Amino acid sequence: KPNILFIITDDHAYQTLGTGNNDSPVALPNFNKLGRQGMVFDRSYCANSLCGPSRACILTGRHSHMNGFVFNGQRPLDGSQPTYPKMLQKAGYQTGLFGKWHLESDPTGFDTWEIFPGQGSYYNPDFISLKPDGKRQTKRFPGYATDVVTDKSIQWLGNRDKNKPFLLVVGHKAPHRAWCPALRHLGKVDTSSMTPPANFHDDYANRPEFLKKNQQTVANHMAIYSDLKVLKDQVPEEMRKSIVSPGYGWDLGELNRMTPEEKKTWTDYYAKRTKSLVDGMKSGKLKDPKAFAEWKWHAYMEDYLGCLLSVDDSIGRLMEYLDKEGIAKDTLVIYCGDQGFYMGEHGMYDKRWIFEESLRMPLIMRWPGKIPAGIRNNTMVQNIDYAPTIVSAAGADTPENMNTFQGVSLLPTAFTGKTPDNWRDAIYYCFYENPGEHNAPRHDGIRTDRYTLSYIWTSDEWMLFDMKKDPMQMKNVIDDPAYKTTVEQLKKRYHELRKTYKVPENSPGGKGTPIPKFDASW
Ligand SMILES: CC(=O)N[C@@H]1[C@@H](O)[C@H](O)[C@@H](CO)O[C@H]1O
Ligand SMILES: [Ca+2]
Repeated sequence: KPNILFIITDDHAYQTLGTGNNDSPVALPNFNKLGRQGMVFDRSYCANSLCGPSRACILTGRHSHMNGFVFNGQRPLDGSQPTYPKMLQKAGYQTGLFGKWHLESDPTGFDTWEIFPGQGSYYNPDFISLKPDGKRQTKRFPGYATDVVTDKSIQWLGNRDKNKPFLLVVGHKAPHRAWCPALRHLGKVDTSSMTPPANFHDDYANRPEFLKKNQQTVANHMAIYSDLKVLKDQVPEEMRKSIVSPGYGWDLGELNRMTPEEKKTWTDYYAKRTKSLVDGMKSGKLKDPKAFAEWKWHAYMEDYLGCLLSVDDSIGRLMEYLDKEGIAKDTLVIYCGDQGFYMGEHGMYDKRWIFEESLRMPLIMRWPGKIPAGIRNNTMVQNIDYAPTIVSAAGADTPENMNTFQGVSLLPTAFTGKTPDNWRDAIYYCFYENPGEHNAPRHDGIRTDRYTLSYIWTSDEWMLFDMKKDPMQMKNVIDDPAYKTTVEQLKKRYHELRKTYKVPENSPGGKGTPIPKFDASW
């Protein structure tokens, strides 16, 4: 019975996973090692690109409509339903959880837990925990969230009953907005040699009309002072009106959480960027909106990647303990980001879309002896598969537990690095957060090996992208006659998957419908 160390970041883009020569914009040595000692799944996707929905999928091995948590709303997750933590706890595991939970309800199946209230805070984080009395308390811990989460995790591991296999879930806030790096990492990231993606200035042509209404563009939807860290006090009052997108001028909340010592180190560094902005404005260069948008991009890249430096550190402190305790051969290590992120592709940030960047989520596994070390796996895997995989690896895959899952165990492919003969030809995706922050439409679809077919419910628009001929998904080929029969093929496959996954009709629902509520079912 192996231990299970499960590390889950918030908004980690696979473009920056750090496993190889093509996903390392910043060098992440410990990310690369875990790659070298294990398996990366380059074809790893989620079922709903949002933090709360994806966490519920991982937990239940079931799609959003089946597990009930379909968006980041104030409706708590049904913690009474079957979850792999509770399954493992029933198979003798000791269970622990530290950091981002974000499912509202008290975590079930976990002997220990201390989670952030909501998104959490990078600097001087608050934690919530039941007392031995079991009444929720809230305590603040000094330090940087990525460090403190690792601190608590490792401590919990050494205080563990070493005769029971453990489940430890390590949920980081990084790399999540507003992308505040640790003080020791300020300046360590140099983007001035980086070039925005080919479609940074995307005009949205040959894509559904609704995409022009998205509010997750680097150029028009970033808080200049909060996201991009600019200092208002050092910007001429005359200039503030020309640097702030309308409604996007709010302050950086983390500053209120820093101590004076901390607060100064931060402003001391970020006066450079603030000056760099003022220089590009008075010189006129930053007044061309396309230039301003690229400048925005570079700051965004600096701070996002900067955050990954302490994640990388976290990965190192956790992997070191495993080795010094001599249990790496008896520990399944799963790393993932709850879903992916736009690193400027289509001039966008965040997730929520069926487009490849946010439909993917980075997946890495290390099980020495069991999982071929150094393999990149191209099998199509989804976040609804994790729970059946954790349970199998735990010998708790009774027919009872396994039946509650819609995902497929990944051990066969994890053990060989290749696609088994009978593998799914397509996954199903569905996003429900409209109306919602960032104005993503309610939409769903399937992802096949070659294609992406999505129906946008909010705007009543279909879209097909041919990945073999268009991996940047810039030309909607639905309504191209060459793909006529393909659309027919796919549309049937689409409706078949909806029927197999027991998707309700009129879900996720178009503009005339409320965001659906579901009771958990299995
Ligand atoms: C201002 C801000 O932080 N906005 C973020 C948003 O971008 C993100 O999508 C959401 C949860 O993912 O949390 C919001 O708070
Ligand atoms: Ca997330």
